[PDB]
Amino acid sequence: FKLKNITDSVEQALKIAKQIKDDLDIIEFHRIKLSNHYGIRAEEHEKQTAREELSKFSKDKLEADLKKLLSEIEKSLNAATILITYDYGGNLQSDLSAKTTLEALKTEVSSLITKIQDFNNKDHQAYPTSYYQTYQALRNPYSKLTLVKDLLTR
Repeated sequence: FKLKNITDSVEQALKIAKQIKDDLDIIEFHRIKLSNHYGIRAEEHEKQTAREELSKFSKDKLEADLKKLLSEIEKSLNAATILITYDYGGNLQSDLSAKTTLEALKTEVSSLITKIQDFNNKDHQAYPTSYYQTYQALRNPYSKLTLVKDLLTR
């Protein structure tokens, strides 16, 4: 029950984090077709497809996504404390590290929200691409939650 509580929330966090990461993939893919000077020549129709896809993404979508991710991380923390207090001669260090990584994620995701809200582009250009630090910061949560999941799966 308590284990399901923690692991269900982590799974919900993982899902949004994976989304963010996939969203970066989509934007990069189509942006490179639209780029006047970078990447491989695309046909006019790929370029038109790119404009329409890129219009599905905005600064607000990204902020909303991060706020949702942060909420699931904070429910993950809470569930982690319950599981932690519920000691049998000593806490598993797997449990401790999970909580530790989660605490790290929370500040890192909060920081990224504060960072992104002051971007000036409202369109897809609020999303950084790798062609840079922020690009990496945005997809780090998936890795760390992938470790949180791994640690609680015994």
